[PDB]
Amino acid sequence: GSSGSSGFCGRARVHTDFTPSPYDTDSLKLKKGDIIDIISKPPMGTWMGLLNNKVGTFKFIYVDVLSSGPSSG
Repeated sequence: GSSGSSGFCGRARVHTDFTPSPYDTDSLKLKKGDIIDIISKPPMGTWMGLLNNKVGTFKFIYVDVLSSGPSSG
């Protein structure tokens, strides 16, 4: 179970379904409608997120960064 506090940069949804090779374990399995908890995000390069007890590398073009925004109702 979750301890209580969440430690993740942000959250991104998968809009595209991608499947890595049967030899590449680094690449995560992206499926339409899957949340990925981002751990770290460098200034230039790929991002790192955890999915199904597995953290790898994924592109942003495959996901859609969800930014709540400054103002809200």
